Amino acid sequence: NDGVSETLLAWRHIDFWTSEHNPDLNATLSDPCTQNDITHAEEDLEVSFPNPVKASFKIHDGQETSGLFYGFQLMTLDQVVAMTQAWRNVAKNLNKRPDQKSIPPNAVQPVYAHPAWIPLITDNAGNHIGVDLAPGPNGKYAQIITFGRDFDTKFVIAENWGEFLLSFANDLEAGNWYLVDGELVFRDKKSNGPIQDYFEVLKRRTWIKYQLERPHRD
Amino acid sequence: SNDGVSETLLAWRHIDFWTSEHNPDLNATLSDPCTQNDITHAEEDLEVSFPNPVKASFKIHDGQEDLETGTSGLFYGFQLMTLDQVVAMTQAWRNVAKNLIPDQKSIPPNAVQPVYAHPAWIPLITDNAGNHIGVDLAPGPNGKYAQIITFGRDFDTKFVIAENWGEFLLSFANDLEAGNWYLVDGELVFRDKKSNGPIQDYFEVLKRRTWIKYQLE
Repeated sequence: NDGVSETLLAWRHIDFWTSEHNPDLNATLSDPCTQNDITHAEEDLEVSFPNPVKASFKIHDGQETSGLFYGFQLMTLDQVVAMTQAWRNVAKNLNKRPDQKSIPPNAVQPVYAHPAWIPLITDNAGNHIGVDLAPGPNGKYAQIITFGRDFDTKFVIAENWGEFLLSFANDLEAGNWYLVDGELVFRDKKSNGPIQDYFEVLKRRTWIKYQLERPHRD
Repeated sequence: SNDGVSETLLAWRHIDFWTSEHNPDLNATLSDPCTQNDITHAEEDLEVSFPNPVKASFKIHDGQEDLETGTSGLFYGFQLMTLDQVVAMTQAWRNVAKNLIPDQKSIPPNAVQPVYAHPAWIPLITDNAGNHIGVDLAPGPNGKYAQIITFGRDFDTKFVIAENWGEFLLSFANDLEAGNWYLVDGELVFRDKKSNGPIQDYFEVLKRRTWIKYQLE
């Protein structure tokens, strides 16, 4: 019940999909990490990666570069370590010295940077999707969040990495894509909709899901 | 390796020896160890992984209790909680957090989440009045995982009082060894010996020490 199953299922689809519809993108999916690579990374960052994340890394060590997630790049373990230390530097500088918010409220710490936010995806422009290993009081450990330069408001986009990868997989399978050989971008197929930034899609989905759930209290 | 396990083992030696010499009645309240099963069961209940030094401490004493008044707590009146009490109280605070009180703050700033209650604040000590010392498994951006904090009903401002449970237990041990106490075998209370200090609430001592340490660190 950690999301490992989803991680594996998701990668099957994503692997098969890219090979069929975008071999060029498939070609960028790296070989697995070894357990040593992971132990080394865990020791460097003084952190324990969630099971589904470890699972994902043992399938592909990121990408080697048009990014897989509708333009956003799956980070290599080395990139994860480098960027995590980058964010850790930011958090220290901030210690000494734009309202930070969270959807759902109190799910994610209301801060610009946290040492326990491990980035796994990048827009190569300062923004990330990653795992939250230090949730707010109404958050969940190893929930998947957006954070970064332009993420003054953070979003919980999935309960775990597995469910994130799967919802991406389901978008591919549902035909919610346009090619621009080309660059992969999101469009909602059922609505006959325009091209949209995938972060905007994830944000709207989080926002909607939050709202449909508010009624329930118990 | 650098988690405070050493310090936990060392501390409990000085604390076991001290109580036996200066307050056998208090020594008598220190429970037998937990088994690994007790701990695994607790970890499974709370869906949480206890830090190493905490596990170590539990495998020396499962808190304190006595049938015979109420329990005179080890930490200058504050009671070391049994694993059962830890599980029960953690679930109690988890209920509070779900149901959710002035501005919540942290010393050092941003070391502790600025909230009244968090599911990952595991209480280990109680004043039996709503307040705790415990482990923070979800620190703020300038905090440290498994740092030791004050929280509870009267702790709108939270304090990081140690880097880990080991260092906490040891600094308590050092207070005992420095003669910073007074018996009222009666009830154990804090006083600073080296200066001829008054009787003080131990929470007030820890708060002042944290505040001072924060300044010119």
